[PDB]
Amino acid sequence: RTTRDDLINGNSASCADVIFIYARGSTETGNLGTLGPSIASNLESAFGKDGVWIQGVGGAYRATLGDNALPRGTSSAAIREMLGLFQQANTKCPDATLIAGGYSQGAALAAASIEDLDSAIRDKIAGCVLFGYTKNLQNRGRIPNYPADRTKVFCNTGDLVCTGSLIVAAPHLAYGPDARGPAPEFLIEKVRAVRGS
Repeated sequence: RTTRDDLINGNSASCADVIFIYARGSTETGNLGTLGPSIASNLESAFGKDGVWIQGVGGAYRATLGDNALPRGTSSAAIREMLGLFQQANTKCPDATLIAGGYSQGAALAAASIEDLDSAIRDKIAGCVLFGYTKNLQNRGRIPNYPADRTKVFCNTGDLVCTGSLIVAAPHLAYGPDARGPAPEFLIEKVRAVRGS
């Protein structure tokens, strides 16, 4: 449901082919929040339950609303937590293809983490989806040090956080349809582009 720790719980001897790491929005529950479960169900349909590990960013990432105002759009502790998960994935399953995503503060977190990541691990992330990307204007719709072709940003018209503000308006809470269709579609396509099928 809203909590998935497939990577942490998973057996190193039976690694999934695809590992998805996702960061939730502010004040959201579990480690997947409102959008993560919809993406997860679709990835499982495409790769099979044993074919993909779903891992939310929990631990030190508290998804505190106030942290949106910090320099990177999230806390240093949260960035350290997500970096640790990518590092755990790389060590536990070196042959797995990675994919990632985040919503709101989680999108800023995914961007900051990917920016700081060792290039060798970052290069294994086949695609990343960002919803209501809080640093969209500041970063010009990109994740620093990560290719544009592997990035997909979902920013609704009227969602003030995509336009340099930190005000939460109704469009910021309307990413449900994207999480159910285009977001997983993009992730599946990017994984197949490199793994084949």
